[PDB]
Amino acid sequence: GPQPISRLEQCGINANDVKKLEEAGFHTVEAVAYAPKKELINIKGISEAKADKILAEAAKLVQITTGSKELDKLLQGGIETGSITEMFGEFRTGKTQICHTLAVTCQLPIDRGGGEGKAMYIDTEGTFRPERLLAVAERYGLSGSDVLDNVAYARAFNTDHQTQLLYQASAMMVESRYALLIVDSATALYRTDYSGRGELSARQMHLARFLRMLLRLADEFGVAVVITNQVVGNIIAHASTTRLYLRKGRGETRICKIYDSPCLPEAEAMFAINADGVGDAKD
DNA sequence: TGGCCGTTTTCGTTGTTTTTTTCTGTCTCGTGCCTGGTGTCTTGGGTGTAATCCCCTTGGCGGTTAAAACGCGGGGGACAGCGCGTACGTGCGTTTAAGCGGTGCTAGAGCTGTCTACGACCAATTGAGCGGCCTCGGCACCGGGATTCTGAT
Repeated sequence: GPQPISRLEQCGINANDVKKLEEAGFHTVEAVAYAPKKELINIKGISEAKADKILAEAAKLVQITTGSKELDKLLQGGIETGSITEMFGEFRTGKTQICHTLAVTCQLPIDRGGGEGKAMYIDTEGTFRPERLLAVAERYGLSGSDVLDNVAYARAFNTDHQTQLLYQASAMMVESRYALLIVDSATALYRTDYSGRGELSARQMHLARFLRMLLRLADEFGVAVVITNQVVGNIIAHASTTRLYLRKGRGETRICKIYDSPCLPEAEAMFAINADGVGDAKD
């Protein structure tokens, strides 16, 4: 399991540097331990000696239904909890709609295709609609009020705030059972904030660390990690376990394709976006 | 398809290198000679060697503290790019004097002879300078106040 980074402070790292590591997004001794010097050195106010002391002392201690049956079959029954699933597609393909649907379906009983856990929606694009969550809840006969009470929401204004919310998510996810973490327009802040060309490596490093934190949180809490990508990077490939390509069919009916999964076939399924739901295509 | 730029080549030229031919003076060999280098014998003093001593260099112990090492923020200086203008490179017509060859001449370089002033050397002398001892004041260090100076405002 995890080894929360608090224990690293008893090794004699000072607590301020541990706070800087938590701000960076390292929350376990496992997390600090299996990384090279440069990760800790790149943090502001950390020299090579402090990074070597951290690594040295760290080595001492150490299926959610989509609600579309065709899509569930495409996924062999739904998202695997504990792993990151990326859905990349054009704008208006229904990524946000799928997120809203899953934010409620996660709360469904496991026998009903849920995870019996609360949902987490981190929004960067303003598209969060509690009324859509209410619609999905009424679709499955779930209490809309309890759905909104079991979904904690916060809009990230920048990449630093986007990573900082993970610090609150890790501590908050310990007290209550969650099953779904949603990050909508996850890549948008890396394009709007970091727009220059010399700063590309900085946003790539921040994204890499963010993805590693996502995988860490997935393995730590056994929750589903959902991130949304606008396709107007090869780094996500090794990190994402299931890549879904979304494209528009005219009207409100969307085509979904699987474009990489080591376990799931590359395959396609047709679905629609209905007021209640993300739901099977009904010609 | 039109334009622009990179390139390649090609032709002109021209300055540099290479090949050939005449000469010449500069270099290689021969000769005669004489003086500087070699053999011999001599002395003596300079250098090699041996014993001794002591002083002064090396090594160690300990402390302690000033300086070295290290981290970090930042600012200012190194450096790259760009535009311009002017000073400098190139070429050409003119001229000036550098160079070469001849002729003249005389100051002074160079050699020789002579000799006298002067310096090596030596003995006796003695007083200046050196080794050693002692002391006091210029300077250095401490401390404290005054003044100056720098940078942010």
